[PDB]
Amino acid sequence: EPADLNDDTLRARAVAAARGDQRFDVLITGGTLVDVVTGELRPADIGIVGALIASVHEPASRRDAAQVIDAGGAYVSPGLIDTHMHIESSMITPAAYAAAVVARGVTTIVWDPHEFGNVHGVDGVRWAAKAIENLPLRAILLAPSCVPSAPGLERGGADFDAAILADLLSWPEIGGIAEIMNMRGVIERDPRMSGIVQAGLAAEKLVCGHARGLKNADLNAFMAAGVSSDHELVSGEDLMAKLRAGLTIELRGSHDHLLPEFVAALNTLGHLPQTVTLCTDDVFPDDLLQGGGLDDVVRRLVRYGLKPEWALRAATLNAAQRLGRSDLGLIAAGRRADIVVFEDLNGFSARHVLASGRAVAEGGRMLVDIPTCDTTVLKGSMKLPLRMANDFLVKSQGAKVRLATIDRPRFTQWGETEADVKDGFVVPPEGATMISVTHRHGMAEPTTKTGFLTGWGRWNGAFATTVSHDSHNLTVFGGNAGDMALAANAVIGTGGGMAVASEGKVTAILPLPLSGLVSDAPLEEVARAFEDLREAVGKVVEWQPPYLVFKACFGATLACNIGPHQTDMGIADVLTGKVMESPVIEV
Amino acid sequence: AEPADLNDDTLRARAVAAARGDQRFDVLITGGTLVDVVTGELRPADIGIVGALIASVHEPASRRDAAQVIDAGGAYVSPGLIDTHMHIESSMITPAAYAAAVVARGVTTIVWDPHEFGNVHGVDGVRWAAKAIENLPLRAILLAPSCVPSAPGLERGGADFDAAILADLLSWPEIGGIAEIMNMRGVIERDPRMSGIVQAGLAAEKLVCGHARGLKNADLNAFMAAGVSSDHELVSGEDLMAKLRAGLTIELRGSHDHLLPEFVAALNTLGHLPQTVTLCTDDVFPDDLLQGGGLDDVVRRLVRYGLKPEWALRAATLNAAQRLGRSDLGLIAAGRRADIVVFEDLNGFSARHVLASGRAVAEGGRMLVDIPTCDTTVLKGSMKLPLRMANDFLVKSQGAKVRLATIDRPRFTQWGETEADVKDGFVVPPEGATMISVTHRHGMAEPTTKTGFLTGWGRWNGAFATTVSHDSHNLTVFGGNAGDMALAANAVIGTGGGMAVASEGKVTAILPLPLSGLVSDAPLEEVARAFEDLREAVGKVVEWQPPYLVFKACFGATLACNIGPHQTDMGIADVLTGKVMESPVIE
Repeated sequence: EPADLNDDTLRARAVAAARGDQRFDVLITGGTLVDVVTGELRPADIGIVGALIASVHEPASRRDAAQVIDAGGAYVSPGLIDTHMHIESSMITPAAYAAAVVARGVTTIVWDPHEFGNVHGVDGVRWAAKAIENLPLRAILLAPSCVPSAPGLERGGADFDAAILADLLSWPEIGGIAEIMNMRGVIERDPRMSGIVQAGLAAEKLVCGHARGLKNADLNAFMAAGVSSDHELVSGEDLMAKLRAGLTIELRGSHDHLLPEFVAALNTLGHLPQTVTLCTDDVFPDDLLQGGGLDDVVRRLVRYGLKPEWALRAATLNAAQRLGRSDLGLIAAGRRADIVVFEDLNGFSARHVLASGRAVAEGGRMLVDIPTCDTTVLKGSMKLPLRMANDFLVKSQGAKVRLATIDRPRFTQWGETEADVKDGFVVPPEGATMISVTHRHGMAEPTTKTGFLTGWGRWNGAFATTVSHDSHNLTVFGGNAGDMALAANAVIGTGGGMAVASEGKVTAILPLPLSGLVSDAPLEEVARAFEDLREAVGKVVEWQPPYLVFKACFGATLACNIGPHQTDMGIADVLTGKVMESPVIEV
Repeated sequence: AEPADLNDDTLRARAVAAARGDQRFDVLITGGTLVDVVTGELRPADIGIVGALIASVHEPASRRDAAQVIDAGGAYVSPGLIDTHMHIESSMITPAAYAAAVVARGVTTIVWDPHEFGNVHGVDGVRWAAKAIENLPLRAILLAPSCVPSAPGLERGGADFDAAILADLLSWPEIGGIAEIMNMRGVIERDPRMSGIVQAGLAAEKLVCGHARGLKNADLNAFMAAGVSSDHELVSGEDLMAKLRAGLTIELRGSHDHLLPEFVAALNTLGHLPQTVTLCTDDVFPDDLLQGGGLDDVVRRLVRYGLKPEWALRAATLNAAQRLGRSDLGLIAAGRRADIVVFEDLNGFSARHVLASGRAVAEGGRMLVDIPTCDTTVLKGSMKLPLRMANDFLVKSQGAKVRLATIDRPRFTQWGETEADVKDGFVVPPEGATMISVTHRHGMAEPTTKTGFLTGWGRWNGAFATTVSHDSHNLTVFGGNAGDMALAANAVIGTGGGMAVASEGKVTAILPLPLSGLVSDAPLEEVARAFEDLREAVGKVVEWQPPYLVFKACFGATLACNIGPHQTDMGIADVLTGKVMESPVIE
């Protein structure tokens, strides 16, 4: 691919199909074409031989077709492309995923398996490759680039030097390096990071970034190193700045509140610049079920009053140019017949979807079997015996200890405070919540590491997840050692996942037996389960939007971010590069 | 080694540094208004460049850190311009003298199909194309001249390229793909010869450029389904709309000046420049290269005629870069090659400074550095025929009175009948219409002159002889009477190729073309003057009735791969009847 499209046989036979002197394998008819090059909606019908579009021509002018798919009252588009995302974040396998979003119009995704990668390494990324080999969803693989996100600070499943990075880049299946989020390292020229981005160029394959906070000059260096995109937009000014920086924009949907501002900013610019594409980054099982994938970003951008001709453009043709795939992202003679037909340019219901000329969805369900894949090597990713009440307390000598706190949810900062010491352990000091983080991949001593957050409300019980970007070790929160080993041990025995405990009971489990990240169950189940666990947890702690919400519990052991975070190692500050082994400062 | 030559680790390191603020730039560009090709804004920024990389684009005055400073005060800064299609050969000079002319103007990259040397010398001439460009300051990406000759079996040029040969050219790392494929009926029919040629193109994973002169609805479809993705021949504004809508990359051209007003109107009527639009010269006579001259002039005219400059330059740079797969070009962003032209204003796109890979090559209109000329040995002596005569231009015949038909009409073509009081053995040349006579002069066929009788040409008080004639460039002479025809023929024959006008028994002008008969070796000063003075001489033998009967038309009237009749080195030749008339006689 696109070698498949070049076969002499089909080439010949589509040409003559175009010419008039054969008939097409399919004709799509009676539709209004979203012409994404000119931004007109204009009537046209489409004839297709094999995986090639043979002709876009005058409506009704042709009726010679082995099958006829009909689009009157509706709108024809190329199938949407998703420039950055991760399947893991929805807690399902690639197959369920494909079923979900191929039915919605999305024919190509660009997937950084950075999560499976962290948990299993290349083996992780190998499986990604095998799992997507035959879906009706094109998946372009990207090499996980920072495993682990902060070497020396934390220990996940895996470690990726430039060698391995070079190796992954040699795969046909891989189109580039996934988001480099270790950006001090790229900018300040670290031997690992510079080594990997060298590999990216030596391969002449994409080099994609994460650029949260990078401004003015830091940015010119990220760019200067080789990295060429971003999705971490925060404001209109943020969008404008990095457009003007020359970056491919991966305009994402995971923060609904900034779409209006992105939208205002394109509409005031006047035109949508050809370097803007659409992505999902992370999308949870209930939003995937209710909202959708990629198509949701089309949908909302239009709801926030972007012209639909622009949303689609950026979801198809733009997305094409970037991947260097001249066969995708536009409906035109000689291109792939990756097509969606929409009931209108509001709700974007997919009345029809085709991949490579074969109709694979209709009405919103699949028409085709999705090869499963053997989830085995994905199981048993809990490699640690159950915990005690005592794995959550901090042994410490004195009568009274001075204690380094991890003040602030997200915007993290070093704090401190006195505390008492009964009996061998330190007493949780009023207004503190625990963070226990336990290495669970067997790469390391299974030793529980506690820390005290402040700024987290008060914990009436606990929440263990095993999804904790990016090392994903067993990560627990709570107001007390009891409720806490409840939640830990429920996650451990189902083999990974999440559990809310409280007042000596477990109140919800979303079991997640593959890697501690995804689940075999169908998307309805998983969504249902997720909803219920957010319910559960909403009830063990009163949140305070924005910031001290629930999505933060998945984000706190994320070593490469600025500031203290509790890791599987200690408390990590990635400026220094030091591991703070214990919270006790003295006495 | 482009663009691996950006990717070198020692350099990348260095640029990142400078960017950071830890090291100094090789060159700074300060004071300027950046013409932001992505956003489309004009906005103050100063630029820093290390080696060949743009390493920073940053807030004005923020840095003075540089080895050399390039002043952009009161001036606009634009990425170096790019020509998606042209033919050094129609400028009658050498790849050095052309790099001379357009590098002083802001053109940093051209895309040259050398099929004109391709027809006078086969591989041999492409080889030369390639030795000629090697150290130009101007980046020249060649294409496989795709159709020599342009209509196999109806004419005979100096070479014969088959699928075997194409495929050889497509491996040379100097070539980015297939030249204009003007053999259109050949593609759409699935002629084996054409057909294996487009194939050899797709299998190369490289551009496949067309010349879709005339194609519509279904016929277009088929040219594109075969895999041909781009085009310059556009004949109306409405043509433009449809080649637009059919998804072709547009190689918009500045050689059919009358149309530009139509093209501008269309694209103003759409509201935004589509991203498949780019900009090309196709062919530029050496007088317009000097007054104009080059791709800068395309920018210049469109904008003079109502294209926002922003689009004008969007198209000359970033669009072109995306067509070429070259994301190290066409954009002033950190991370990409520092090819930049600094324009005085955006009306008369005065090149105050031109930068090729890091290096400065021109200041106000003149070359800063030596252009290594190439050795012209292989192109010399290519008039393989003996002098003509009076006779050579006359037709024989049995009969006293005679029937006869004829290329009624200039540019696009038809037949007709009349008499020729055939006198003293020969036809006696009948009134209404100038004789054409074409003589194979490459040595691959007997050098028999083959005469025609064109029509509604004008009256011809003598002769034009030319050896630039597309595409076989044989010796073509349109002539009001035999003695002058010979006279002109013998003039350009002796000079080893060229052009010459002749009246009333005298030669009145002669533009010598010793190198391939196409291009001369003098400085372009003489060459354009010789060319004006030539235009001057001819419009004394005949009163052009423009347009349709311009001077340009003296070179097109042999070009077999277009419909209508056509005298050629073997007679009057239809593409359709796929046949070819021995003499133009009848009764």
